[PDB]
Amino acid sequence: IAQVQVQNKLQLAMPLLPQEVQQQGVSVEKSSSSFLMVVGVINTDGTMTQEDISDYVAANMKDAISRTSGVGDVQLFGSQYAMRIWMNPNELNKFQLTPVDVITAIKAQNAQVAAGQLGGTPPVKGQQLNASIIAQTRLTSTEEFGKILL
Amino acid sequence: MPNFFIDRPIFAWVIAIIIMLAGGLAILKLPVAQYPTIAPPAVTISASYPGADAKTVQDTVTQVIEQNMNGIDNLMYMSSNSDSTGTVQITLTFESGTDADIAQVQVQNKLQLAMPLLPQEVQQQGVSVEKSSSSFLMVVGVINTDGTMTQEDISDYVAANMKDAISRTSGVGDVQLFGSQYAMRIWMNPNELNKFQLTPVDVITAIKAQNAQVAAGQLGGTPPVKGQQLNASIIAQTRLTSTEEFGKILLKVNQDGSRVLLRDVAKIELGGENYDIIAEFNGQPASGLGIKLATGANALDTAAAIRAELAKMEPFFPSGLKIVYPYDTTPFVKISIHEVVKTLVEAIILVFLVMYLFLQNFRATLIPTIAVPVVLLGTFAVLAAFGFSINTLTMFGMVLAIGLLVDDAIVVVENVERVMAEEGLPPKEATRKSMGQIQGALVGIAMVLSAVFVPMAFFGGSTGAIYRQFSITIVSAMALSVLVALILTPALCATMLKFGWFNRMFEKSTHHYTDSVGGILRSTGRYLVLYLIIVVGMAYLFVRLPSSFLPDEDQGVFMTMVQLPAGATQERTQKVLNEVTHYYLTKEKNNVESVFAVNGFGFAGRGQNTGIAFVSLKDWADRPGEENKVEAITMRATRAFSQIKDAMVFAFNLPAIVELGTATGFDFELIDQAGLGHEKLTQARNQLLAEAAKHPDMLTSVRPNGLEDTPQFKIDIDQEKAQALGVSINDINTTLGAAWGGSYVNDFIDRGRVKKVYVMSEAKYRMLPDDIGDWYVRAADGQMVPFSAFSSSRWEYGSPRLERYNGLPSMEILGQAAPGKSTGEAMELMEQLASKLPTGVGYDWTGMSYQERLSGNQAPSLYAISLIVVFLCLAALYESWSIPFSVMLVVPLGVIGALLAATFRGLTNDVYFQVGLLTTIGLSAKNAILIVEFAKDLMDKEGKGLIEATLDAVRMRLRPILMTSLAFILGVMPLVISTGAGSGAQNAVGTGVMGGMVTATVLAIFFVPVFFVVVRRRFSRK
Amino acid sequence: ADAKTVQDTVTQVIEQNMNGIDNLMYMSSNSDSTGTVQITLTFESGTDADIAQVQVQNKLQLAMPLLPQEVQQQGVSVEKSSSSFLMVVGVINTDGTMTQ
Amino acid sequence: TAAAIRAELAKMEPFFPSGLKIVYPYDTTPFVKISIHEVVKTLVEAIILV
Amino acid sequence: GVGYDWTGMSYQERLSGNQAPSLYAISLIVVFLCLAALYESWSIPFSVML
Repeated sequence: IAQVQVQNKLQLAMPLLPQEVQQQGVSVEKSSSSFLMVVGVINTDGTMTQEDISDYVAANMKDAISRTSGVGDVQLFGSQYAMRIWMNPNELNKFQLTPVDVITAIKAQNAQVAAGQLGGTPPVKGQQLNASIIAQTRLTSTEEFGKILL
Repeated sequence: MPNFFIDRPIFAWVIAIIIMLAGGLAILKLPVAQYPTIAPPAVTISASYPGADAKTVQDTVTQVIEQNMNGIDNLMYMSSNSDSTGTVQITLTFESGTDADIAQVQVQNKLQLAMPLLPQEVQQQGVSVEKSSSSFLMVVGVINTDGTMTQEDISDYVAANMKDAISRTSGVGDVQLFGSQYAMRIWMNPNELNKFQLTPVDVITAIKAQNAQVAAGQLGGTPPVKGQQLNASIIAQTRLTSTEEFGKILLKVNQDGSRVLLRDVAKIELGGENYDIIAEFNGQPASGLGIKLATGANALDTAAAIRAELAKMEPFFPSGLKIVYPYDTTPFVKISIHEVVKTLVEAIILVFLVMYLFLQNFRATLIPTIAVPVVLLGTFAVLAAFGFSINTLTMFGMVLAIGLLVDDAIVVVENVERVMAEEGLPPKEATRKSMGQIQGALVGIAMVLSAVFVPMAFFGGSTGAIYRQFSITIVSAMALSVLVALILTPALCATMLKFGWFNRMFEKSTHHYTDSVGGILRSTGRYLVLYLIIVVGMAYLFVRLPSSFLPDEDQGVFMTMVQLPAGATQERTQKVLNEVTHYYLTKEKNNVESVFAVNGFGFAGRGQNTGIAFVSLKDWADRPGEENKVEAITMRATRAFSQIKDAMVFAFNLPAIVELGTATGFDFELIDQAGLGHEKLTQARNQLLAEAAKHPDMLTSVRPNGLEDTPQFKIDIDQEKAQALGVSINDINTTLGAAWGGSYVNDFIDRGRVKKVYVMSEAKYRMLPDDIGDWYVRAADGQMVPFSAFSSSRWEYGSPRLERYNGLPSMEILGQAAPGKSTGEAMELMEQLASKLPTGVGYDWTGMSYQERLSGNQAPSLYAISLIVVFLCLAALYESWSIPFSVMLVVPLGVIGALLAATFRGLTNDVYFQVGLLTTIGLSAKNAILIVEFAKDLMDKEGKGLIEATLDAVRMRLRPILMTSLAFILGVMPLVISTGAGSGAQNAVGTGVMGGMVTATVLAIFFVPVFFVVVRRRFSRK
Repeated sequence: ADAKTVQDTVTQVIEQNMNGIDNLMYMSSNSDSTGTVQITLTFESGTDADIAQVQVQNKLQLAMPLLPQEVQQQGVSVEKSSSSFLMVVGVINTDGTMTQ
Repeated sequence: TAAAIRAELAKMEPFFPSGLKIVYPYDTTPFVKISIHEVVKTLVEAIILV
Repeated sequence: GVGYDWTGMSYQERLSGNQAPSLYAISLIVVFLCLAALYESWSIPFSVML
């Protein structure tokens, strides 16, 4: 219940926190402050990095334990991956370009759009043939982000 | 206690009175519903992204809402659908006992905080978190009978006058609706609108200004100055309330004062929100309203109560609109509760008619009739004392126990006339002496029967709950009996006691029979060798008999399963529903009440593709033939339908507990577990599937419970091209969406209700790919560009339904046992088959085959502990690690016969038969308690002989057995075993008992005396 | 929002969902000319106010999305309400060094 | 709980990459097990000393 | 068309009153039964009750 009440009140503020903060994900937990245990993940093969494991572990093992009943909190000792657009300000300048530009770019070239379908839900006369119209797809590799048209 | 109670008498009654009062008083505080709450509790999150498609909905909504379901307590597993109508559904099934009222909070609260990461368009529609529990108290259906209202209009009336009316009605725990609510439709046209150089954006972002509503201020109000006379509230802009006000929307004006109204590019009019589910009731426009229970309410009370509120409002409907009931889970409960309560009334007369035909009174036989209805009314209070409800399960939980309730009554009042006759005292003084032979052995059948019952009520979950439903009812009745037979029946029959031809006509058969025992006991271990051949039969009778949950039953309705091929259309499916409608009406007009046909719903998925036919029948009365019932009509229809083209049309009868673990089948989940793709995961599944049909000796019907990949049309906006032209990705993407997907603009107030406004291209200019070019967007400079300038278009293979088990893309494949083998075997092969699949693919077990796993083999382990409590309990009743071993060997004598309903009918090993299998081991041991008690009573007290007592025990016993056994094999005889309708379990409840209660007696009489001697002569040595 | 265009547009929508909730005894709301809604659900004596609060928030949620944007991005609080103040600690300042 | 984390991970292991081990740096569970299994070990052996 | 109902204090008050001639009833019935019980007579209550 306490968790509930904390959260009803939080929820009233929610509309006031900067978009940037919501965007992250305001969390609300009911846990002990003590670590109950620490789960270590190594690479013997030397076949991966740390940079690689933080990510493996996150995309692959963190959600499970996170949803395990009784685990009121999980800390990841590291981080998951993200697409990283490590800007350079010279270049950005060379070609008359702010970071603003890069974002507004990354925004429209990296999207998922709903484009209805063919046998239109409320149809005509009488038609066979019905399939989804599929438009833009979110890029999925350093490779395509790289090809963004600036 | 009874001897220092026989006297009190007056007292008792009181007690009685009370018990009987409290019991009756509870019969009122009691809930009634077909079945009681037995599915693990679970919450579905549902969401919509208008005109989406799987991949989108899945990568844009579902994975979000999952990487968030965390910090929530008691999650068993979570499942997820992301189809291609733009709908996500996520269900989290919870641990068995978790309060569901707080499971839902925690979910929907950890959701509340993922929201901001959801697409602006989903956050509108609103994501829903309710309790998944499709146990439906009934589904009305408002139809109009004179083509004057449509699907959508009828929807509107229902949503505007009756929905709330019902929603606030004495019980109704949830009121869901079978249609829309009359959303404001505005159906653009590229042409009507290219001739102006307008996109849908100009339409969109211009409904938002015209149909808004802004704040203003008060006059005096907030801090004024001086003295002021007036304060009032300023009313600014406020929302349009008609299709006319929407027609007049200045979308633009060219140089000459041009009247470019919304009217002119589009087309306004009231219509549905959604438009791709078609409800029809016997060929007519339908739009019903489904309703759930209440939690602690009455299925009959509110059932009746709903019809009242409908009755009240029926003078209001204009153009003749009937209010039909193609599903009510009430007449089924009622003439199943009117039955059962008959079994009581009757099995009572059975103990009047027997008893009389044995003692021949009208004072002693009346005691039992007055004694039992007291034990019953009274258990109804202990039920209600544990929350329990009167329900199909708890109901039979007593009927299956009337045998044990009666036999206590008879046994007491019998052993008084086998004292006050056999050289005996008056009334009072006889009962007093008899409550010394039974006294101990009753408060000893009690503990014994507390075992072989309680160790039930302790099983897994989903099913384990159904069991408890019996246990608590029985063990409640059973123990409430012993209690009532130590206090009331002694003090009753000691204050009321002193057909014809009989007597000696029996008294020469007690002598004939007892000489089958003694005089034939010369060899001794003569018959024990036959008994090993009854055990060694039973142990073969088990393994053969098939397993089951709950005898599938005729309930008032059943369903047809239309399923058109890949790209098929709602229209194309209607015809296929039209045939079904016809066949069911025209060619079965004397069983079929109505077919409620809904196209757009279905089994494995939703879609323009499939539908489902809900068919309700005539009153089982008017369905007289045995083939006029359901198992037969489906027999027909099912096959009667495999005479249609591409349109797999099935038809099956619902399982008894509608919202529960169906087949004895398995539920298998193939999960991902590396960056393996859809495509990869498919190949993997397609292997397993293939590799599984190779073993029909072990699995039959391995199958995907999911849609297969279908084709799709990939519009593909060339960026550079658009950059070069004056046209922005934003205006592009909308316009495709807008036209084709439809979009939800703002709201407006039709008739004092808030109702949505949708905006979307007319059906004409949005059907075939060749239309894609129809549409233009205005670039930077102000010139319409056709999509072909900045698109390509290139047919490809997608997936209309994407699946996920516990946060990883799954693929649910469900298959059946095997004609011969056991579910546990099917599962276990299915696992070896899983085990040789391309690395990075895993399997998990869900649904039924999830409980089946966790719990599973337990029945032969809990009873391992009943038996140990029974022996340990029993031994103390006597005084030996030996004498009780004589009472237990009775067990099989009930099994066999009961187990011999593999023959005397064609049936299966199920919940019912098993509870019956307990009531039968119940009388059987309780008889062996009394017999072995006498053989120890007069052998201990009157000093009697090694085998003198054994003769004189069964001597004084043979009739008490015979009295009750005949009451029962006739009390269990009626519609119970050989029934018409509203039945099924009826046959199951009894057939177990009936024969098997035969062998429990007509075989335990020659046998248990033998049992008392095969111990003692072995225990004590020489 | 002005009462008629307040209630019915928000009040209805919430009110409309407040069905199911165990031991509901009597609901009663009122729109406002300021645009302010107060639905009150008072449950049977006995009744676990905390578990009562919880359902009144488990239903309210199904109403939420159907509510205006401004109404949403603002309030909507469900709280274990009473009616009568117990106390009124007032506060004045001696020596007109302070104001209303 | 730590039964179930250790149980979850279990069903997770089969599908890792090449040289990926779960190691156990820190954990309060075992002591608490070893702890009571010593107080109860005493419970026995001291009935052995009666 | 216009109906009514009590609320707050009223609804509580009303309820109190309607209950009473269902309260006195049971209470009596309980006493009566309690005498017959541990005073042995199906007749002395009949007379105490008077």
